[PDB]
Amino acid sequence: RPRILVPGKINPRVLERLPEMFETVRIERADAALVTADMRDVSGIAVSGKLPVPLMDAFPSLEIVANFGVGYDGVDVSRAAARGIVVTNTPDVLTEEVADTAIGLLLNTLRLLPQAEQWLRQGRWVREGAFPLSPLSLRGRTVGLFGLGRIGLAIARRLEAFGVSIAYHTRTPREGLGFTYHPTLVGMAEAVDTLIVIVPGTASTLKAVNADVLSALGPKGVLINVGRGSTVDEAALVTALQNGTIAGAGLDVFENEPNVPEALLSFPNVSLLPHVASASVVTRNAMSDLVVDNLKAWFSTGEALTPVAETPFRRRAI
Amino acid sequence: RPRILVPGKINPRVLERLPEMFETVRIERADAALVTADMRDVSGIAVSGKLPVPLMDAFPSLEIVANFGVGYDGVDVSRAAARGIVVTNTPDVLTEEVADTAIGLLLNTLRLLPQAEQWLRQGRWVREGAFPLSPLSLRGRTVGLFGLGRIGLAIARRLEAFGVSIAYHTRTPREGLGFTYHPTLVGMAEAVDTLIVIVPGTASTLKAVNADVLSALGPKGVLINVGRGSTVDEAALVTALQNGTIAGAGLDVFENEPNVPEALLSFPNVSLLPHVASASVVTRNAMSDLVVDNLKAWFSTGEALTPVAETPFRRRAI
Ligand SMILES: Nc1ncnc2c1ncn2[C@@H]1O[C@H](COP(=O)(O)OP(=O)(O)OC[C@H]2O[C@@H](O)[C@H](O)[C@@H]2O)[C@@H](O)[C@H]1OP(=O)(O)O
Ligand SMILES: Nc1ncnc2c1ncn2[C@@H]1O[C@H](COP(=O)(O)OP(=O)(O)OC[C@H]2O[C@@H](O)[C@H](O)[C@@H]2O)[C@@H](O)[C@H]1OP(=O)(O)O
Ligand SMILES: [Cl-]
Ligand SMILES: [Cl-]
Ligand SMILES: [Cl-]
Repeated sequence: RPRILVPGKINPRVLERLPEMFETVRIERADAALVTADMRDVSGIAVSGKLPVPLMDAFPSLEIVANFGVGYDGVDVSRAAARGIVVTNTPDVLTEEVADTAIGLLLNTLRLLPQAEQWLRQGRWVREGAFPLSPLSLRGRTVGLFGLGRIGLAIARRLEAFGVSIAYHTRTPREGLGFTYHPTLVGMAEAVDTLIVIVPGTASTLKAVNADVLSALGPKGVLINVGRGSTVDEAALVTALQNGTIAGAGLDVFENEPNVPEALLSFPNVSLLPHVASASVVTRNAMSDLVVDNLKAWFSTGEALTPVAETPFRRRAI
Repeated sequence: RPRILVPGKINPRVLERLPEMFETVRIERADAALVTADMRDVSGIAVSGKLPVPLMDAFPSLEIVANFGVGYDGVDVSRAAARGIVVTNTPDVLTEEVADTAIGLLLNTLRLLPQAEQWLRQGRWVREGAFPLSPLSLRGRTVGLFGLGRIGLAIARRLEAFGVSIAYHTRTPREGLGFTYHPTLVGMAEAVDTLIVIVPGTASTLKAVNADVLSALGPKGVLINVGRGSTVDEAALVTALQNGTIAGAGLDVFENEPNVPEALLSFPNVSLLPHVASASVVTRNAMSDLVVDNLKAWFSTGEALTPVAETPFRRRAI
């Protein structure tokens, strides 16, 4: 039985299923200092969140890192690729759930539904009367998708049924789609009033949503981020909201989670979520299964189910 | 200039636009006791909410009641029809908005987005970690629409794009629709796990969503009400939530607004909104305009724009 390390917290469903084929080794945090000599025969890792390189490099027989999540920016994939270590993620099983969350965050940002519920709950409806009318609406809006992969496309499909115009920006266009392609992010922003960020947390997208992009978005502009916090210049966003450069924002992700800058918490036109895009029991169970099934497919057939693009590897064993 | 009474609160856009053709007479509440002899020449009423019969019957020359809202259950239309008084409402201009709100409420109910935002705002994400996973999801659900007019149909169109099965219940079916028709409410409730109420507040629909309907809905059942509060047996709903007879509920409307029963406020699996379905500036402006435009069309051409089905009348100038 190959020995699989699980560092820090993970969904119990992963832990429950590992014993189908593996021996599990647990450490309470993703920290190289917790590794003992008895753990040097570890062949795989299952992890949610950050995998620091020194921890990854504590294991000479490491073959595979199974990442819990579609995003795998916590794993140093360049260093894993250099060591011949396959990295897997969890795409597809969460696509529709993340897309639903995106829509719910957008509607909450535009229509202030969470604030309206607080108004009611605080007893305000009875004595101060109706919750104020939301200055914004989805009606008449034009939505620009920054990124348009499996999730971006699922969001667009939902948006078509709400009667809004859809545009998108990607490095290279997609043939056979009726949505307006924009070759630049800034160009798309000028054209639209609602910008939904749904790209990976890469070097290429770092602070891509910046002062200029927000300024082009305009004074009715709404920013929704369900991608990675690093993609938005958090300082420029705060300034833009302060100045009324844009009208509102809804954020599921932040530069340095779980910390959210105090200035963002003060705005009445902002909706904030603690990275809940895939966070339902059913979808996290499917994600858990895919982490485990990837490990099982690797060790039993030598082919992972959902290796990442940087590591299209096949298992070599003596 | 015909004289139009506006009793109680209404959107200022109505009051701003009435002078295009009319003289406005205001009373601070919809109460017959505030009517003075100088007001007996009133020809029309523009009103939001309840029009008590004694107030309506204070005016011998009353020709038209222009209701602010698609719902006109606050107006006694039988008594208006018996007096030859035309009644108008505000359909169409709010259909998409109310449909968006319905979806947002459904997502918030299922995924607990407002609670998750509280968890963040209260500092829990930093201190305790991740918000707990939502036991429910929209994934794999089957939605039954109770009512399927302009708004019901707009909600269904959104839902198709979320990949869920759609069913409906109405008194008579609709030809040329791919959704499963159910001849009974209880029968639909058996077949589905998510029930969206979107019918008028009539005698026919009074307490239609009762103990039996909820029981058939089942232990994964979610009730969404964006119609009228009177349609749901509020006592049976409270009991059903207490017993775990159903899994959750989301409510925009209540039996006796703006009062909400304390028991509904205690449940962690319930989302509550203070009747905000149409409550954006842009949509309420369009509603305001339609109230006024109805009055203008009546007095200038003798034909209202959106008379209700019970009063297909044309003006006779006495
Ligand atoms: N520098 C960039 N500029 C513009 N678009 C970018 C850039 N880098 C990537 N994308 C797009 O992001 C999209 C990502 O789609 P998928 O790989 O299918 O992933 P999925 O939609 O499931 O998730 C995207 C992200 O959603 C987040 O939860 C997580 O961090 C994850 O990386 C593609 O359309 C991808 O399109 P393309 O490869 O650029 O044509
Ligand atoms: N007793 C009943 N049992 C079952 N369904 C009922 C019953 N009464 C009415 N409905 C349905 O409700 C729908 C109403 O459609 P609309 O008249 O076009 O109204 P809309 O969709 O704009 O608004 C419905 C209600 O949405 C509420 O916010 C507001 O109070 C308003 O009365 C139709 O499908 C109408 O269908 P039908 O006339 O019963 O075939
Ligand atoms: Cl989890
Ligand atoms: Cl994510
Ligand atoms: Cl209003």
